[PDB]
Amino acid sequence: AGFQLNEFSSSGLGRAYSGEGAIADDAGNVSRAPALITMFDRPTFSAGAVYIDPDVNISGTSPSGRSLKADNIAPTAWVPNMHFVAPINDQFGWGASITSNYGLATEFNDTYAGGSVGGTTDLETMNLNLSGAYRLNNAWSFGLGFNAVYARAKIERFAGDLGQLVAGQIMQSPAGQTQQGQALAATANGIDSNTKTAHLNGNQWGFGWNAGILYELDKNNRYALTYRSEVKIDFKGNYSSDLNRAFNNYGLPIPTATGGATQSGYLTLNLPEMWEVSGYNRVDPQWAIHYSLAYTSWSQFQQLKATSTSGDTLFQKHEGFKDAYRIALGTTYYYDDNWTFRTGIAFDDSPVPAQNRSISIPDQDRFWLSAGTTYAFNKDASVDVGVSYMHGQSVKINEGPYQFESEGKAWLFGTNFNYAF
Ligand SMILES: CCCCCCCCCCCC[N+](C)(C)[O-]
Repeated sequence: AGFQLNEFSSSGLGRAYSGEGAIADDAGNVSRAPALITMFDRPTFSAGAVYIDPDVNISGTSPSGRSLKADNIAPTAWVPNMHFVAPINDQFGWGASITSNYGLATEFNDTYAGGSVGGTTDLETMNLNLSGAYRLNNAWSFGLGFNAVYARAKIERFAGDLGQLVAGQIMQSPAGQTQQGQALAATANGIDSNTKTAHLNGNQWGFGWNAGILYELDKNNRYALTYRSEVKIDFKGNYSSDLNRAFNNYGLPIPTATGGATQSGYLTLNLPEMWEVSGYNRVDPQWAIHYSLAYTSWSQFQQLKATSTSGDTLFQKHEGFKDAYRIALGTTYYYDDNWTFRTGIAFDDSPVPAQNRSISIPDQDRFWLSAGTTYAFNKDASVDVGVSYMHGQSVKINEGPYQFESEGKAWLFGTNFNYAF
């Protein structure tokens, strides 16, 4: 799922996020579907956090006989969540919440070899939704939400061995047979591994809305169709490139050189839209079943091109992602007043068209398996605890002169606190 994450609740995690938009057993879900609010008698609160601990790795060798082995580049994270749904009147009621739909954090060492294309890339995301719902007849329920999306990103690449490859390349030719090519090559074979090759950094707020639909057969069965729009973040950050201002103009496909001087960069982060369709079926007094099919247009994520005050290009990477689907199915078992339990499986096809593959966004079809429990205290309180094992598919990624190979697994763990009036 590119750099998109759906950890909005701990009860959600427990069921590998299925039926979401059709399950309102906690305020956690109104975030997915605005229409879910029309399902709450009383004011409900809930806030928790998801503990993400990935295990991605890179392996490989550089033409410079160097090691491209990038061990565990994915850092543990904490994605917390806060929700609040509350009735206004029998046909109307609003809600609010703080969630994070997107995120990314891959980091190698400044002395990595494939460091040209792998060094440090982070993305902090925080969606603030304020949705309102309107019931209609005994089955339909429309919902709408507004979103302010704060982001903090900081890209940073360094020169790995390219200077050495760059050098050899020159000398390996006629150029090398000249005090200049010999000089032009000496300059190149000098570049230490940790020479900041590019630094983009800036934070901004983005805006988007999201509508919802709810149609039910009765208090036990329903289906949903939701829509979360695209979000075009226009940053205004800082650009720094320690490469002398001489490497400039030869058109070497190298990120503009400032000379270590911080210039004023511009970037546009495109957060893909999401459509989703899920259903919920309680077939017994204890059993229930939910499933969903999501489609995210990663088509909208084409590149990341930086640009100066006067409009000239500094940094630029082609993503050319494409759309993709997520699929999920799970069950909820209502034991007694107290105990509740969940399980689930899911599968999402990566949007990265194998070829545009990149070691900074080591993505690979992911597989979810989750289990969780809930324990209500008295019809007004209840704590959530969820866990999920995620695994991917080893891919081959040819970038720059280099060729890598990344495999990755991740284990999840959330716990939310519920309260009502
Ligand atoms: C001046 C803005 C500087 C921030 C640059 C934006 C970085 C967004 C990171 C998310 C995309 C991840 N990727 C493809 C670059 O690895």
